[PDB]
Amino acid sequence: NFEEPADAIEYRQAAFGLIAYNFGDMGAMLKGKKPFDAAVFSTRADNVAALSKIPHEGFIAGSDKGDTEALAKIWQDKADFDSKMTAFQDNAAALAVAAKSSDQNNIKQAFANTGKSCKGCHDVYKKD
Amino acid sequence: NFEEPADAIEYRQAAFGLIAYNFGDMGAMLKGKKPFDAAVFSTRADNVAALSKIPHEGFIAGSDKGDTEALAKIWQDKADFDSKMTAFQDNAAALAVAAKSSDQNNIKQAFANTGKSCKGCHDVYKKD
Ligand code: HEC
Ligand code: HEC
Repeated sequence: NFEEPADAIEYRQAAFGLIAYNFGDMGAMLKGKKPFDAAVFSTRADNVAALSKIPHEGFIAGSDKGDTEALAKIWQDKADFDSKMTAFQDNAAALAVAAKSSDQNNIKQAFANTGKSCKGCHDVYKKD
Repeated sequence: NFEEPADAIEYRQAAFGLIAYNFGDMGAMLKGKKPFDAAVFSTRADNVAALSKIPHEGFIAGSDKGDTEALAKIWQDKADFDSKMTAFQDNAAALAVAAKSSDQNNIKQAFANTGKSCKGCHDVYKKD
């Protein structure tokens, strides 16, 4: 669906920026930079779960040229990248579910598992 | 949560782009420009309904200044802006519901209802 590679790059970048902003606000609440607010937290978790469904589509074959932080490795090992992306989506969905209840230990664990998705994928598939 | 006002503008622009990509795909399928897949159409409608809740947060005071197509009018008439935005969130949700059926007439009308809200807002609050 992308007319040029730049548009696929822009799409996936835009989605991850949105993900980072919303995910970071949950982080702030759990790290103690701001008080935990259950209502805002659940909006952020819902946002991350919905946004997680977006960027995969932008990783079109060979779009490692130009203004992208995606590595060529993505398309060398695309099944592994896809496995990570699916796990991330599933993690984000579990965080959204956890945010609908009061149990803080369950939220905190769900958040950690989702955060590990980010780091694990970036380590292998994103420029430093 | 924006570190600088440019960030708020980039956030809302990024969201609108994602909305446009998904809504545009849906309209291509309704207008004969690419093959129709009801499952894809539905999940795009769910993307739009989730995304529709994202850009409002970026419309912070003073962010008519910067690299933006938002008009100063937004902040004079923010009640009206917010009424249009919530109505958009509502109509995007309604399109997502319609997309769970095979009632093509109802889907076409839901899609038009959502399109009208894009235009209605842009006509008042976005630069030409
Ligand atoms: C692979 C399965 C990934 C997962 C899971 C997550 N990210 Fe990521 N992200 C990935 C790549 C390959 C890229 C580069 C995209 C490009 O074309 O440049 C990114 C990029 C980001 C960015 C920067 C976006 C931008 O403005 O250019 C951010 C802020 C980011 N990613 C954050 C992020 C977070 C917080 C995640 C977990 C909640 C996360 N990503 C997961 C690959 C993958
Ligand atoms: C007001 C309540 C709006 C509704 C409803 C919709 N949009 Fe809009 N949009 C609006 C403004 C004020 C702006 C300018 C943002 C800025 O800071 O420049 C926009 C912008 C867009 C864009 C351009 C994004 C970019 O890359 O800069 C697109 C593609 C866009 N809007 C599309 C869009 C669609 C398809 C909508 C309905 C499904 C829709 N918007 C609704 C205000 C509002």
